[PDB]
Amino acid sequence: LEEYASAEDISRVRAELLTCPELNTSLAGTIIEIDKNYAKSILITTSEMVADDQGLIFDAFIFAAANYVAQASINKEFSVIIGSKCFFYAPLKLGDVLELEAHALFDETSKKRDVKVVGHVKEIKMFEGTIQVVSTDEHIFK
Amino acid sequence: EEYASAEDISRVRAELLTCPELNTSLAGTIIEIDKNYAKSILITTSEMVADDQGLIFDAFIFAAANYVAQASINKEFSVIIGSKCFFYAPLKLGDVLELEAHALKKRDVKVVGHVKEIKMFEGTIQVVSTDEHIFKL
Repeated sequence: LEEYASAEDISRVRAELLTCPELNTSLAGTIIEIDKNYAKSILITTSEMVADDQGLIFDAFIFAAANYVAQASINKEFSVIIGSKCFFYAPLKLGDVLELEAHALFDETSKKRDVKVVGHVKEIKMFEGTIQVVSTDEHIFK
Repeated sequence: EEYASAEDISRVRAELLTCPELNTSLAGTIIEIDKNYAKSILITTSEMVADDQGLIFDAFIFAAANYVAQASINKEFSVIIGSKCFFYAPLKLGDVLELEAHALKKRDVKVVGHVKEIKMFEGTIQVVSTDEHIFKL
């Protein structure tokens, strides 16, 4: 249900995204826009993320989406997250689509970056968090 | 599954109230519970990789921590409302994470994760429970 971004927008990011190339976008969402220090994503909730038989969505999936769009806002090939501070104002319901925006605090020196992430369902702010992303010039395991 | 026997109080599912429907293959499996306490294991799988080098997306560690935190309270209707996490090192495909959670309606839960002897994750998660499903307020 991408009535939230054009097919163009979406293939345009794919061609630009260096981070998490292999991530399962069905669980963490899809990146829908990116720019310097900035990224926008959407998470469509699915029955694979429920906590119960009432449609309640396990909160970690919201975090996963935030984790993904935070890294997309920096867009480095080799990065990880090292810390986070999140608020979950209300849980998602199966059928909801979450809209995330991420803004990286300006810093063209350090490899350690703070990213502010915010999540909405329609007009309601559901989630707010800061995520610390660090990057390296080579892959971490090497 | 050598971290806990098939029955070996792995028949914790008999006692488990929280997250009855959660995908255990993505959030791990609870292997021990008690008042204000829970222990779980996360076996990393190809389904959680961020790249083709075996790097594990960090949120799956959070998912595990999220689950075990809630299992430490073990209420039928609960949700998490806030967290503060540190990820000291990323996991690699093939590692198994061992998590332990200690609870200090709103509760703060200390979660710690190890791979072998090395502490990889630490975090505080706030769990809130209700007499009724949140969706009914």
